Formats: sequence, C-alpha cells, structure tokens
Amino acid sequence: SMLTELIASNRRSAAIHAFVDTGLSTHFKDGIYVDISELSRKSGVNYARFSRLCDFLVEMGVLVSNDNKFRLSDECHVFANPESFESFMIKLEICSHYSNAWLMYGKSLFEDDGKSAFEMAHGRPFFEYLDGNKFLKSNFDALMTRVSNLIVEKLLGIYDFNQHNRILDVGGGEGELLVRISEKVKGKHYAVLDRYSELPVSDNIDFINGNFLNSIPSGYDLYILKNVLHNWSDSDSILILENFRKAMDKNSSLLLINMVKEPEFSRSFDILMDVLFLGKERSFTEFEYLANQAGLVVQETKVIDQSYSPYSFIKLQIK
Amino acid sequence: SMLTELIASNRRSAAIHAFVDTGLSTHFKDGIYVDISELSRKSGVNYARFSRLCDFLVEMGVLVSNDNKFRLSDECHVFANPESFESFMIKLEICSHYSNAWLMYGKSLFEDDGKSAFEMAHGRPFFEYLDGNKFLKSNFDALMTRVSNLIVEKLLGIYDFNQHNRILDVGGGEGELLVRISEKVKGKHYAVLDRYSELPVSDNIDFINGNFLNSIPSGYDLYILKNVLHNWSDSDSILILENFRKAMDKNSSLLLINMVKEPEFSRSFDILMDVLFLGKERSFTEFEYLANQAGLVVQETKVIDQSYSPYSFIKLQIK
Ligand SMILES: Nc1ncnc2c1ncn2[C@@H]1O[C@H](CSCC[C@H](N)C(=O)O)[C@@H](O)[C@H]1O
Ligand SMILES: Nc1ncnc2c1ncn2[C@@H]1O[C@H](CSCC[C@H](N)C(=O)O)[C@@H](O)[C@H]1O
Ligand SMILES: COc1cc(OC)c2c(c1)C(=O)c1cccc(O)c1C2=O
Ligand SMILES: COc1cc(OC)c2c(c1)C(=O)c1cccc(O)c1C2=O
Ligand SMILES: [Cl-]
Repeated sequence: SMLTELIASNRRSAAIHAFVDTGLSTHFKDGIYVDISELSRKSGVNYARFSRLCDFLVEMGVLVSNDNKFRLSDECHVFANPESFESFMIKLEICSHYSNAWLMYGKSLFEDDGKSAFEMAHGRPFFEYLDGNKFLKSNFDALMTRVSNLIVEKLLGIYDFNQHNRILDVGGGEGELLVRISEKVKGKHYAVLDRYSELPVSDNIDFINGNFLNSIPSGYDLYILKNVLHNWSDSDSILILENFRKAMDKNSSLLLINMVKEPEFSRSFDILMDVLFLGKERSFTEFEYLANQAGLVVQETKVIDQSYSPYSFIKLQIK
Repeated sequence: SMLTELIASNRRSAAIHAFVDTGLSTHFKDGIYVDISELSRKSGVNYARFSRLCDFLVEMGVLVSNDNKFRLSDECHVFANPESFESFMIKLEICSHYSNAWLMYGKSLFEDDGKSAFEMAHGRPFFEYLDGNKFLKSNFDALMTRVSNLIVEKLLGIYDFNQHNRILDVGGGEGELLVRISEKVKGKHYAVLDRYSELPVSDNIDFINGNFLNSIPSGYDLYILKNVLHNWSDSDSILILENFRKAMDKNSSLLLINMVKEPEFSRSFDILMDVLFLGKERSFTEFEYLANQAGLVVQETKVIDQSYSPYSFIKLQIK
C-alpha cells in the first residue's frame, strides 16, 4: 500500500547508505554499466544478496538496468564520488547518533527545558558533543565544506566583494567559503570565526576561536553568517544579530545567507533542525523580523537556486 | 531536490513515529478536526513545534489542513487506533535494534558466516534475541497478531476448513489465526506450535512449545505455515517443509500462506528480511520449487489481496 511503504520510508535511506557507505557505489563512475557478478568476484560482496539490493535501487531510480548490468542514474552520479556532499549526507543521515536523536523527538515535544532531542539522547547539545566525537565532527565539517564550495561561484556573481576591505565569516567552519572567495578576490583581509580547539591554517586567512553568542569582533566592513541561524531559537538568533549590530558601524554590511523556507519545498529539514538543535528553517519574513528586533535593516534580498534547496541572500546594515 | 529528499526518506518514518509513538495521533479519532492550540493546553505538547510537525505530516498526506485545524486522512485513520497493525509497525520500523541492524547491512554483504546484519549488531539471531527483549517480542507478536486478524475473513472464504478434524498452526505466535478460525469453525481440535518459555492460554487451543527445524508433530490432517519461510534461507525453508512431509500422511494437507513477491509492489520488505533474518520475499514459482525439493505436491494455488501486500495461498500434500 501507500501508507505501509510511507511508514517504511527509512528502508530507502538505509538501502542507499549500504550502497554508498561500503564504497560499492564508487565502482559506478562516469555512468558505466557494471556487471554485478564481476563486481562480486572483485570486491568479495555476496552476488545474490547485492543483486536484490540493486533491484531495490532500480525501484528507487538510483540505478538503471540494461544489458544484464547496472549504471547510476544521471542524478545519482554523485554517489560514485565519495568527496560529493551527498556521500557525507547519507553517512550522517541514518548514523546511530541521528537515529537515537529522532527516537527522543516525540518525548522532546512535551519538554520545556530547552534541551534538543539530540541532547536528551547524548547528554550535550550538538556542537559541544561533536568536540568529543571525530566521526560526527569530521563528516559534518566535510558536508558544510562541500555545500559552501557549491554556492561560491553563484554568491560572487550576485554581490560585489571587491568594494570591501576587511571580511569576517562568523561560524565559517573549516573556512571553505572565504578560502575560495579569496582566490578570485585578492588583496583583502580575510578572517574566519568558529569554535576551534586547534586553529586551522590557510594562506592569508585569520582563523579566530570565538563565540558569536558572547561577542562578534568589530572593525570589519563585511560580515558573513551562512547556515547558522537555523541551529538557534528566535531569542538566540536575535542575540547573535544584536552582537553583529554592536560590532558593526554605519558603513558595515552583514550578508545573512540561509537555506530558506518556501512552500513548494519539503518541511523535512525544518523538523531535523528541531531534533538536533531546537532550531528551525525560516522564511524571508521571519529572518527580517529577527533582524529588526536586533536593530538591523534589510537593504537587499535575492534568491540563490542550489540543487538541494533555495537560499535567501539578505544584506543587513545597522538602523 | 528529489535526490536529497530520497536520501532523507528516514525523516518521514521518524516524523510518523513521533506522532504515533507519543499517542498524539489518538486525539484524531473519527476524522475530527483538532485545534493544536487546545491539544497543546490539554496534553502539554509544545504548540509551535508540534504545529511544524503537523505541516510536515500534511506534506506527507498523513494529515489534512483546513482553517488552521488538522484531521487524519481517510487512509491514515488507523494511526488514531493504537491497537492497529500500522501503530505496531512504525514502533518497530525505526526502533534502535532495527536501525543498528540496518547500519550493519552494508558490512553483512561482504561476510559469508550465515550471520544476519541484526546478529552482527546484537550478537544473537532475531528470534533468539527476542527471548531476552520484551519490547521487541511483545510489539512483534502484537504486529503478527493484528495482520493475522485481518486475513482470517478472506482465508475462511477461499478454503473449506470444515472438511478437517485436527488443525496445527506451525509458528502461529500468540495463535490469533486459529483462535479466530475456531470461533467460525467449531467442533475441531486446534493446536498452535511456536517457541514458548511459558505456554499461552486460550479456550480449546492446545499450545505446543516446539522447534519446526527439529520436527513437526504428526497426527494432524491440516497444517498451517503463515509468514514463516521469509525468515529462513532456501536450505532451512526446505528442512521445515521436509519435517512437514515426515509429519504428514497421504490424507494430510499443508496450507503455505505467505506475503508474495510480485513485480508491481516494492522490494523494500525483501531487503528487511535479508537484514533481520538473511531471509527473502519469494514468488509463487520459488515457493513451489522449495515444496518440490522437500517432496511435496501443489494441489491448489490462490492469491489473497491484503491492503499492505498480496498473499500466496498454496495447498500441499506428500508425493
Ligand atoms: N557559539 C558558537 N560560536 C561560534 N561558532 C559556532 C558556535 N556554535 C556553533 N558554531 C559553528 O557554527 C557552524 C554552523 S554550520 C555552518 C558552517 C558554514 N557557515 C557553512 O555554511 O558551511 C559550525 O561550524 C559550528 O561549529
Ligand atoms: N524454530 C522455530 N520453531 C518454531 N517457531 C519458530 C521458530 N523460529 C521462529 N518461530 C516463530 O515463527 C513465527 C514467525 S512470525 C509468523 C507468526 C504467525 N504465523 C503469523 O503469520 O502471524 C514467530 O512467532 C516465531 O516465534
Ligand atoms: C548548519 O546546520 C546544518 C545542519 C545539517 O544537518 C545536520 C545540514 C545543513 C546545515 C546543511 O546545510 C545541509 C545541506 C545539504 C544537505 C544536508 O544534509 C545538510 C544538512 O544536513
Ligand atoms: C515473520 O517475519 C516478518 C517480519 C516483519 O518485520 C520484522 C514483518 C512481517 C513478517 C510482516 O508480515 C509484516 C506485515 C505487515 C507489516 C509489517 O511491517 C510486517 C513486518 O514488519
Ligand atoms: Cl486441547
């Protein structure tokens, strides 16, 4: 039926995970047709049982069956690349920590202690827990780096970064965004603020160990906050934007860049942000409200089309 | 995109789980429109955060939204009933034990020890592990009971049970099938064989602690094996049917009743059987082959339509 297979939606994620996490998908590069019997003899995977997985991947539209062989669909070519953001996504999506967080989601809706389903499961908030877990941190930081890399060319196209002198990326992670921006926009001061136990090292990048809940460093004319606010509540989001306003002068600009809530696209990510952070994916209207409460003004709004989600580009200045 | 939401299929299962497992769905009985504002005040669930879950349930088609009120869809009325098989399904579907089994599925394809992904995760095969886990056993046995209670009406309609005298349901669990048959077909001897640490109790039902891998007891003219063989390999399936042939005389009949693999329906269940049991969902042809290898003859075959899956009804007698 439609209901029982909807209940069994997890099986689709788990099937893809088995195919990608093992590295079996990396044998399907450049849309080649793979003989499963030969792949079985080479990789030492069970032929009969992997053939049944491939049949389910064909049903999902991940594989295509022709000439008694299988190729990745045009869309699913990314699964052949273990460096792709999709490879890191599935590795996190149904990992034990995420799964155990989802199992506390129901109970978390009845609590008023400000503890996420993740924290209820693991005993710390997401980012504080990642400090002690290499698997979660490395794979998450990798995912953020890959999606940062994808939007760079689009972001440089719609806004002039050359007019600016000193640029700070707040919660910039490994600092991929500014590293790629600096290669095309030379002769600027580049800084990246995040939570570092050991400062990253990159040519002409000033890596800052800071806390955007406490303070943002002043004396930059361009600030960037990309995919941060949907990890935070309304009050924490206002506190962050308030710290920007206190750091910014009249000439300063803040580029608030976020995966934006649009009715056409799935609410699934909005729920994931609730489970992991007690966060939420916000519309343009909700982002504008929080900015106004912090004493910031919207001077420019654009929509950036990415494969996986639409993005809201919001240029903020002090009132 | 379609690919990232296919990767994130697990979020659909986890959302339904949080809605049903908490018992919030039990407030949506008889297709009534629920005020989330009132349900929040009454049950103590977070209004804003549950309203967001409801929006995701509307997207999935589980809920219908009209004038800022939510009702269960005609199809998902079952979620209002905690005794429904769908309620038990989701509670098992993404439970930690199933999730941890799925995480070993990839690695299990490279092993050849006859150990399921579940056994690799938990250290014991499924049913042996259920002996020491009441949560899994009680919910699994409850699920098998609910689906047994659904098919009884159609099964009585297509086969004359009144011709028989002594009836044994092999691997009959809580014995729901025969209890329901015995109410409509009176004056017979009814027996249920399964693995019991303590024998269940029901009026005019002889519960037997047995092992169908070792032996099936002789002296019955009707044998029933319903949804057993897809927990077993081809060799173990043959061993079970061989034990039937040894137990049966020329006058005996075996009813092999199973969810049947048809090309129109999903392969997702076939993969679940591999993960949990190293089992498989078989076609009519594959079932007939195993019976022929065991020394049994097919007298009569029929298809029984159930909401969630088609069933293969196969009447067998000895060669
Ligand atoms: N209190 C805090 N102070 C500074 N950075 C924080 C923080 N809490 C979380 N972060 C960082 O916020 C980031 C959110 S993920 C976004 C990373 C990057 N801006 C990108 O778009 O790809 C993580 O790198 C996390 O380490
Ligand atoms: N070795 C064994 N001997 C007997 N029963 C067994 C067994 N291994 C598993 N079983 C039982 O086989 C059943 C599979 S589930 C099917 C239950 C029932 N026939 C129905 O259709 O609803 C479980 O009740 C399990 O306890
Ligand atoms: C910062 O919080 C996030 C947290 C996130 O998940 C915990 C994500 C993302 C952000 C995210 O940007 C993203 C983009 C594309 C695919 C994804 O799976 C994600 C994503 O999972
Ligand atoms: C005995 O092995 C099973 C094992 C099973 O799962 C472990 C199931 C079933 C059988 C099963 O029959 C079933 C029917 C309808 C919905 C279901 O989720 C199931 C099911 O999960
Ligand atoms: Cl008796």
